[PDB]
Amino acid sequence: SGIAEFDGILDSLEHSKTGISGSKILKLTNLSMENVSENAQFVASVYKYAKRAPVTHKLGALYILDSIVRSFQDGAKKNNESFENPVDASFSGGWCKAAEITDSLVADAIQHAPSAHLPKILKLCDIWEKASTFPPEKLESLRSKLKDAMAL
Repeated sequence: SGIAEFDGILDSLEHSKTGISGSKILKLTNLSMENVSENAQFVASVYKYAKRAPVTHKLGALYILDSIVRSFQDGAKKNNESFENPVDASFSGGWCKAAEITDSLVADAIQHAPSAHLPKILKLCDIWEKASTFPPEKLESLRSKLKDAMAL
């Protein structure tokens, strides 16, 4: 459908108690896959939501990022598109842009999220490793930062 609907769902999630919604994650993912030429708008809207969201909501924003990045990656494989040489207006472009904001969103969640949410981000690294979503060097950096943040 569109970016206006996507931003409207993010607005509703911002006002929710937990920021975690399986139904909203699926709706947001469909809107981004139905509008791939506008992937810069959808990726930028997730970045803006994650950064402004309450501290309790950073994990839910990472679940949105997770679903969207893996869906662009699936689309790219289907269309024989490379992550190393992405088509900006197509699935590989979206996969590349979502990768570009991942470090910032994980770092922001490390700084603000309740400590209980931090092992849940380690679980995303495992999902990404299994799906080969991000290069191992990126995943090692994220894992190291999360392990450091979990204190002891």
